[PDB]
Amino acid sequence: NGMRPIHPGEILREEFQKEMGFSAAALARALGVATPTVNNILRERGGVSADMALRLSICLDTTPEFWLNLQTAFDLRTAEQQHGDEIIGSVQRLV
Amino acid sequence: RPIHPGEILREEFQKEMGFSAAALARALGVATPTVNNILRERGGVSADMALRLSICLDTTPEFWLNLQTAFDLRTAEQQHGDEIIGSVQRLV
Amino acid sequence: NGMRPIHPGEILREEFQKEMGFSAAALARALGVATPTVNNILRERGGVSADMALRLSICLDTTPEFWLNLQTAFDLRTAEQQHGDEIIGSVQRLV
Amino acid sequence: HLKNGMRPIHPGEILREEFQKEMGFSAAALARALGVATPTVNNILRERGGVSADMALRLSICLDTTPEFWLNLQTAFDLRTAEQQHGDEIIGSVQRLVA
DNA sequence: AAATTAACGAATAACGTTAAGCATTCAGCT
DNA sequence: AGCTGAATGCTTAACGTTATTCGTTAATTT
Repeated sequence: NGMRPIHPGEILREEFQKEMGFSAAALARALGVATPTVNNILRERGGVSADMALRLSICLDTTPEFWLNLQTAFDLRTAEQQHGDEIIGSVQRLV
Repeated sequence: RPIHPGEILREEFQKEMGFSAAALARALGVATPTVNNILRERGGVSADMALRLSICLDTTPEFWLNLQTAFDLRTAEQQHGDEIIGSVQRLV
Repeated sequence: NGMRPIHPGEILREEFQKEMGFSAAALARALGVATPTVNNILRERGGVSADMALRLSICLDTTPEFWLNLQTAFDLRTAEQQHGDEIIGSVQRLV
Repeated sequence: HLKNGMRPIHPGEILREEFQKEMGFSAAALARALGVATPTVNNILRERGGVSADMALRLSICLDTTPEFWLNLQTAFDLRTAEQQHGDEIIGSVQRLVA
């Protein structure tokens, strides 16, 4: 707690895309998917699919869990920041 | 080879500790059908649930989500995996 | 500058959905379109189509220009406030 | 408060007449005046294309008019365009709501 | 004797592919 | 000695179709 809710397209576009110049359209067919599908993640609108993470790992010689792990961590502190306070009151802890 | 959402719940928490989904429902602040859907194991794991789930079970929310994403991954691995390797061309 | 930009779905969900109770799914089939198409306007992601505005006028017994006029006014002070400063510098006035 | 509609008019029609041919020169100088490339511009005089929202802000500047001017006739175009075009299909498929 | 788990059904909101709309860089005129 | 109409790429819009989440009835289970 106390840091930003970082999205996947942030660790994509400003990390990989900047080191080697990637074009969303060319990247799409490189991934075997339609352009908007790709560009919707670059638009930070998300999200990363599980089949998506699997294909990404192929291109980038990483593990598919890599692209998925930071993705889920986003939502957590997205919703934690959005409605997170509200769920705590309704839920009562168990032994 | 994969691990399901409800397999690590029903076989760990629901059976070896407490009572059934009805009481668990209002304890999690959601309706009953939402809960047993995971016990019925056909999917339905919320991201929002994990935040709620960590609370009852004194665990981290990250715990329940880590196996969740790993689920989709391993299921689809044999499922769409063959199609994925061929269609996707490697990058530098 | 001088006012905040206002989206169509704002003058929709508030003035209309709240005054007479609307439901995005039912409004969808009432408008002859798929639900997300409708709810994407309520989500204020945008945006109002020209064929759409014509459809709305039928349901709401208003003119189609009503829904379109506020649409164009939005983009105007969206872009005016976003990149608008950059536009003024690059454009040179004519007689 | 009734349809259906009649003949539309595009922005590039209201461009070449009243603005482009009268008192003025064409797309080469006009491009650089608007900060955009030539093809973007003549596409409207040729009427193949739409009127941008970003352009309307730029046109108001050159022609000492409001940006709303150019955008108002733009939507009226699409509305009137689609009015006879998809109009038959739209009236039938859409059923009026409580009002 | 009596809740309750499993099943229908609608809501919204994802993801996705498809199709259209937009500004640079080579070719054909004026 | 030019500059407008084509041809191609990018992105972003709009849309439809297809999946996950709560009410409510029905069947179950001491």
